[PDB]
Amino acid sequence: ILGGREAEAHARPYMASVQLNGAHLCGGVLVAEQWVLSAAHCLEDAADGKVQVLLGAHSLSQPEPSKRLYDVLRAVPHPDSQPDTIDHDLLLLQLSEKATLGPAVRPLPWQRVDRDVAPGTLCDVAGWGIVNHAGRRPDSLQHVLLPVLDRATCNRRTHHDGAITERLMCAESNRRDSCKGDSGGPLVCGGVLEGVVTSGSRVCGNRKKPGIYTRVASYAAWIDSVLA
Ligand SMILES: NC(=O)c1cc2cc(OCc3cccc(C(=O)O)c3)ccc2[nH]1
Repeated sequence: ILGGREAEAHARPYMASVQLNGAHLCGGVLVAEQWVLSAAHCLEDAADGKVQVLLGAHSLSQPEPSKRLYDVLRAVPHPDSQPDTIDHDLLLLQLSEKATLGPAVRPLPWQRVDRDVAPGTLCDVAGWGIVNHAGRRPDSLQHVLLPVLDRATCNRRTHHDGAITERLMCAESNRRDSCKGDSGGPLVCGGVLEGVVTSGSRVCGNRKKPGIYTRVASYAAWIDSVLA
């Protein structure tokens, strides 16, 4: 997260760290007792490498009573995801067992009605992604409040030049933004998950290149299908 602040420890009990070989790789969001939603490009070239999900965390390195590392039974990328596109960039991770729920570990309600979030709505994005251009990685969860940007402005030639489909949404990226390592994490509006940070390479904190998030409401039937 660029231009954000350290999050209040355990105030976002749905926040997951998707890990590869014991290091943070991507964000994720607990959407059911046994399921974490993240981004499909996080899984790219990770074959053989061990994927785990850390729940109940604030610090990535320090012991916390609520922290628990879960192994992954199944990793299910969206079938239409492709390495060279930002489309259908979702991944469902089935934990090895149902997560132990409590005040620091709880699934987040997610949007099932396929209607756009209104432009200007203030949404929250959290993650352990880089915090500066040098690539500094924070030990503790960071977050930033970002206003939703209307799709037509986001699609302008100077911005994302038509790449923003009805299945995607944008948020302002003026000095405050998601970045590398935040991919897969949640965009929460009014206490409901609305988007998942995309995982394609993009500049961070440049107002001319808004943040891109996959609209979960646009994938409600796929999420249901995988869990069933
Ligand atoms: N969600 C975002 O805003 C955002 C994602 C993102 C990803 C970025 O490169 C991640 C990457 C991809 C492939 C290989 C490596 C490697 O390890 O060599 C690293 C850079 C800026 C970024 N911004």
